Amino acid sequence: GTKELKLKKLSDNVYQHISYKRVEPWGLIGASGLVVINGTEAHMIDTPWTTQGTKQLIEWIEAKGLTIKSAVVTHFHEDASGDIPLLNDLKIKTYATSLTNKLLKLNQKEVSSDEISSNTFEFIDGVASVFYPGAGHTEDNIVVWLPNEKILFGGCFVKSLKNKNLGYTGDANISEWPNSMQKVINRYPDAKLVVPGHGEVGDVSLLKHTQALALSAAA
Ligand SMILES: C[C@@H]1[C@H]([C@H](C(=O)O)[C@@H](C)O)N=C(C(=O)O)[C@H]1S[C@@H]1CN[C@H](C(=O)N(C)C)C1
Ligand SMILES: [Zn+2]
Ligand SMILES: [Zn+2]
Repeated sequence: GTKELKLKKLSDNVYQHISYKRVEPWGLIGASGLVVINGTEAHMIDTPWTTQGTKQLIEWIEAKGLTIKSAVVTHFHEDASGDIPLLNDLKIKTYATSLTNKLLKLNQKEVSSDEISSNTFEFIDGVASVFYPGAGHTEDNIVVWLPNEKILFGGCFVKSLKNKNLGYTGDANISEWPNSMQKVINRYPDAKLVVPGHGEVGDVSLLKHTQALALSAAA
């Protein structure tokens, strides 16, 4: 791929989009979202981190002859909801919870076109399920479950195994994060792949590892 956007196949219908941003002192580092393909229809889980990443993603999807039906953003930060304004211009439906829209509005950013007003939401009929586990990385963070592939998109609610801390905690509830994670652990014992917002894909250990990081940071 390019220095802005890499795509990695996770299964027949599911791609991981990895978008890059310069964050000193690490150089270029990736944010992960998904593309889910349902027949002639494509769906974005999180927007890429840069507007350029997003335009390259739209081109790569539309170059397969797929219509981008919808996008769901997993929290109010730029590495998940950064290109809500572009998608809304292109008349691609954006989905965000009422909590995500509250925090976008509070930070003077455009809200989603469509509001999720439930703790569980069927983002793509029989293909993608949204769950709100409670506060963790942010008040508003959600996870996305792909029942056909047994893929859980954790976003920034979930840390990579290698990560030894929680990253940016300025909007975090470190006290609730372990109880929130226990809900996700209890809901998805069948998860084969967990996608963190940053770093390597893994198994359920990533859930238990994030819970442990959070339990220790309270000390
Ligand atoms: C500041 C970041 C980024 C921010 C965030 O989502 O809080 C984003 C808004 O810039 N996501 C974050 C997080 O805490 O999850 C942080 S860490 C970032 C992603 N992985 C890299 C990392 O921590 N490495 C060890 C390479 C840098
Ligand atoms: Zn974040
Ligand atoms: Zn992040």
